[PDB]
Amino acid sequence: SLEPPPSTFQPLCHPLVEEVSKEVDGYFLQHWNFPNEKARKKFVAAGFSRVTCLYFPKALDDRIHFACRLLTVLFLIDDLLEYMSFEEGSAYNEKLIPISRGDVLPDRSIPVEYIIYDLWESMRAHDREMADEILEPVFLFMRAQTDRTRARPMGLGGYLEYRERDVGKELLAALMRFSMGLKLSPSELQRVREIDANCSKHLSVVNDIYSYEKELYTSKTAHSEGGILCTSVQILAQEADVTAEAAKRVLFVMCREWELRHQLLVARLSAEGLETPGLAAYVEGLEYQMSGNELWSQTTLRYSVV
Amino acid sequence: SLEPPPSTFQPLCHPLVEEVSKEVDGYFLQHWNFPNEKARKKFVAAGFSRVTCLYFPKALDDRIHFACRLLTVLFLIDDLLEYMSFEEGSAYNEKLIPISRGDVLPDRSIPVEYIIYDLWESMRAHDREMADEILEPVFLFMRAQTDRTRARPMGLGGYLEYRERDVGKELLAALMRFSMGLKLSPSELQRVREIDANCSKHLSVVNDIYSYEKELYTLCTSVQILAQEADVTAEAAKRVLFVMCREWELRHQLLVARLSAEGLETPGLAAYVEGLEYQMSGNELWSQTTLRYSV
Amino acid sequence: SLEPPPSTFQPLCHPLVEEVSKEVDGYFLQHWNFPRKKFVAAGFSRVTCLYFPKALDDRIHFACRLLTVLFLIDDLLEYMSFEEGSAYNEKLIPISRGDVLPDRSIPVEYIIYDLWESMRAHDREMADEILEPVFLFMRAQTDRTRARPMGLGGYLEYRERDVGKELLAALMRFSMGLKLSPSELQRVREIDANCSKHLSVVNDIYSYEKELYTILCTSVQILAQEADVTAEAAKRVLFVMCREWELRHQLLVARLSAEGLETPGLAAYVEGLEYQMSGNELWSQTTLRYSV
Amino acid sequence: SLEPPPSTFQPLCHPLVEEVSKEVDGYFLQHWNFPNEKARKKFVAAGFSRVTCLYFPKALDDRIHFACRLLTVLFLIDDLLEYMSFEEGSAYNEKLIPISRGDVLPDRSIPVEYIIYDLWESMRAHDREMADEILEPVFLFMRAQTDRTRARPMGLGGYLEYRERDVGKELLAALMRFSMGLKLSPSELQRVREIDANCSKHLSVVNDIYSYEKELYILCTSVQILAQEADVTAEAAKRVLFVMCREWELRHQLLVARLSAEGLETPGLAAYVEGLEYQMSGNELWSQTTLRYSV
Ligand SMILES: [Mg+2]
Ligand SMILES: [Mg+2]
Ligand SMILES: [Mg+2]
Repeated sequence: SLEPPPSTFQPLCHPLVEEVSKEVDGYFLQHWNFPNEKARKKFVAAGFSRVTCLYFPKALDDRIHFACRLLTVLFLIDDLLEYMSFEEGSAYNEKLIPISRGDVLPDRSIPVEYIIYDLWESMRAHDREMADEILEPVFLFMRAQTDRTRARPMGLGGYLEYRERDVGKELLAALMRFSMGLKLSPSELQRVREIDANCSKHLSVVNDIYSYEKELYTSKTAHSEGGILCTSVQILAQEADVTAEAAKRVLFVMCREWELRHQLLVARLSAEGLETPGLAAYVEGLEYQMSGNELWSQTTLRYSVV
Repeated sequence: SLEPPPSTFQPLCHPLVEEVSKEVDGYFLQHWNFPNEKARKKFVAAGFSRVTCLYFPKALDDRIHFACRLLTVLFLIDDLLEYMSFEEGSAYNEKLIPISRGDVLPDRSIPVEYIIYDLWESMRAHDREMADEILEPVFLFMRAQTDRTRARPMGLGGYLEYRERDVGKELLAALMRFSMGLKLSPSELQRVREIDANCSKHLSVVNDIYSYEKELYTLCTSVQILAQEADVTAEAAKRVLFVMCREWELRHQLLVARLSAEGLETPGLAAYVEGLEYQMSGNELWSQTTLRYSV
Repeated sequence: SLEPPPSTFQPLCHPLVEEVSKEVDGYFLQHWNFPRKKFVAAGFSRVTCLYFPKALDDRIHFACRLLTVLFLIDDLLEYMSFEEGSAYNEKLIPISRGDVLPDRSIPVEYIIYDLWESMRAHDREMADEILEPVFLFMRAQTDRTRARPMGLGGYLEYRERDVGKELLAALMRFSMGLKLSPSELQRVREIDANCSKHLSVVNDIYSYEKELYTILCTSVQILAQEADVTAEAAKRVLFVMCREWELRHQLLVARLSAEGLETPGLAAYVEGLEYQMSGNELWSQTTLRYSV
Repeated sequence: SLEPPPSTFQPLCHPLVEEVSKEVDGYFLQHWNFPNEKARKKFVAAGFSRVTCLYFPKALDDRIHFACRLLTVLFLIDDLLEYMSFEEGSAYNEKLIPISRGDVLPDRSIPVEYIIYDLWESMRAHDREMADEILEPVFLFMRAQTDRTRARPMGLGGYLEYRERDVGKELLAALMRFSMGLKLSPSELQRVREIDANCSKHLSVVNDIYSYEKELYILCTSVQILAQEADVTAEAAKRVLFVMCREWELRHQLLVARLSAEGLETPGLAAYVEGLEYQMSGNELWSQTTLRYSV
């Protein structure tokens, strides 16, 4: 009942996905405290490093693991917060922020704390400038996750606006630039803000589409606010008074419109003499994120489960 | 350039459309007060009766003409109120209500008055109970033809909820019941509320999609609202809304099936909901081909 | 504790409240099925008198009766499916119209029947004018509303069309024998929406605490989240907003007169809505109906 | 007259306002290329250093002048960016960024460049770590100065949430911190995020209240939004919004007491939060007296 409408975007996968997914995953299964075997198995099932390689297929060969580690740990935390109140979730996230900047050593007895620490240390050690560029976008993401807006009345327009942060658009962009060693100037970024905003809705909604059942479930099982159902699928379903599945099919078509928009905005940037080689590398990178994201969402067992 | 997405519905026109169209067009040409032979021609090509037959293809052969005459005069009046101030238009349609009720005689020298009077008298003579039943729906609409809107911040959900209560669609719905001789019980009409709301939105959004081009010139339409909430062109919005409409057609069938899967469907209801199906496909063909949205 | 801001509206109470209250409350106690029950402690007849201080002396009992049964029926409904109740009320409508006879062994039925027969026997034409308003309300008390993202503007627009408030409006016209022409009943659309909104928000302000015993959908919660202030702070701001609607009421009135003349009826009606707003406020502040 | 509701807050002006205003105004009168005598009288009568001392009455005595200079050049530039295109404007501010950084040398023949350059060099000389601390907030403000406003459906909650994140207000908070010598850690800052959000909103709405008539000659303001949402006049809306501002004032006091009650109120934060309180009362006095809102 969810045949993806046609797209001109073809995703790519990083050639070293096999290797990277091996180390990363082993690492977490080794240091991350698992509730039980049933959890560590589902962990391996989600395929977090394959998402990373799907998202950043053109990443440099020695930087793709950094990306798989950060997204993995963020996913792991992402779920943890669902059983917490906005207040608890916020405190959990806030203690990790100083640790991410490396201003507070981690309680080595708490995996989430030293994992976060080592990871960011590893990245700064590899490339400080770019590493540091990911810090505030990650912090932006983290604070959106438990933001009070999560409960206030919100239509499609306002939701897409809040989702940009909660989906971590900026974090992914900076992660992509870091991983590809793609440096852009403070004026090259400004030139692509419409492109980034457009891409953020696409990532967000495609994810909302496939993660709806999972969220509907934790909605009825997790914490009252932590697992609050906040998604475009529910919003559009209610606004149009159709089923969630109908909403998915309409939202999917809308995503294609954002894809067209992406192509149009890029041609625009290219039309006016503004498309620099770095930007070309970037905008094409965003496309990979949108297609990679969709492909993973269509397959991962993280979205096909109880 | 706007290509409609696939649909299980298809437009249908009343069998006697040719016959009735001549009958009703003639009558108004004979009685309506067109300012010139130009407007007359324009009127003939507008074919208000052909549109009516497109919307009520299932109307009874001897009732369909009442429907074309009613919409024809309402439409002529609609177009007429355009060139009238709001205070003027209101008193204009307001004088026609007692006349429509038959409580007040018409000045046989003012055509709108005697045409309205005679039309309603003829409707009651055919089916008093059913004619009386569409009095208020017509009046609610006539009074709406002249009131304002008063702008306010409004999103997709708000706009759609507002169109679900569109009195114009309620009129079309009531007039169709009269045309088909469908005497629905309050109990029957209550169980058909979701379907009616669903249908009303589809007719309204399809209008929006095709009227956008026209309306845009110098405000409240699903096309502009969706484009700004999703930050896409109006044209992209039209394509998404079109798919949404196909979703409402699917909801329509699901709802009809659920009503039937229960001991709720009724002979009248079965005919009623199918009638709505044709109003939706009918309205889409009209929106796609009417001059009302041209240029 | 929550000081309502200054108001130029003074509520009044119907002269016969005491006489009407005994009769109607008595009549219901001597006929209604709700077994223990704080009925005579429940305004109902006294609340109706706060809303229609100027109802005709021989029609006030009709209003108290209509609202008492509607509110008791509304109280019942909470014990039945949205369809057991839907059918429940859907049965009463033909009885209400006089078409169907009442099962004389069923309280709600003969009371419904007797009541409407009385109203028609007193003022047939006007009694019929409110048949629909009541039907809208009854049908409206069992239906379900589909959840939707609702901001303050959406919520307020919704309350502008509150069927309960439209019922109070029509019933007031009936109770005061005010016969408005569709022309006049078109000249006050704004005054009515503004009044309905005022009645609704005042109820919201006072019912918030009890209601929180829970989803909600109240201006209090909606404004607190949009402005990110406590519910108590939202009540104050909403209360001022209410004083602004009171002010707008006086403006829409002064305007109407200055316009194509008020009318003796409209002058009466409009003063009536004012009593509903002020009356509704005093009632909201004192009813146990909002007690925790 | 509006008649502002009671407030436990009051406006205060920096003790050295006369001195600093004369000093700063003088500097710009000598260096800034004013088109004509009328532009010079307008500049002195607008008193930007005076406004600045009203916002940061608690600034350290030897730092208030930097704030006056920074806000003065920023607003002179602001008024200028309106007479040039988004591209001319963006290129204009983008050229000043590396210069404000001290990375590009100014062309001494162009006032705005050496004025900007010398200004940031002096700030760094006085407190380089703190001066470096306000670079981004200023650049974020500068870039926002030429940004294109997205017109979309927006209710009260949406508009306020949007104002909670105003870059101009973050600039004010950042500049105040520099002016008060308040070196607050990221952790201390995070503790007052609800206070900053609350404050930013108060500032924006009070501006909204007083700038409305001028805005009324894509109007995005709380006055129009609340007026349409509650269906009242703009004047009534201003009135309700003002009360809402006093509620945000009480909220500010409650958040400050919590901060202390949880043992999280350091000396700097106590100084900071009181600073914000004067930004609210100061902005209010300014909004009621500035010619920028005349007509
Ligand atoms: Mg999640
Ligand atoms: Mg999440
Ligand atoms: Mg999701």
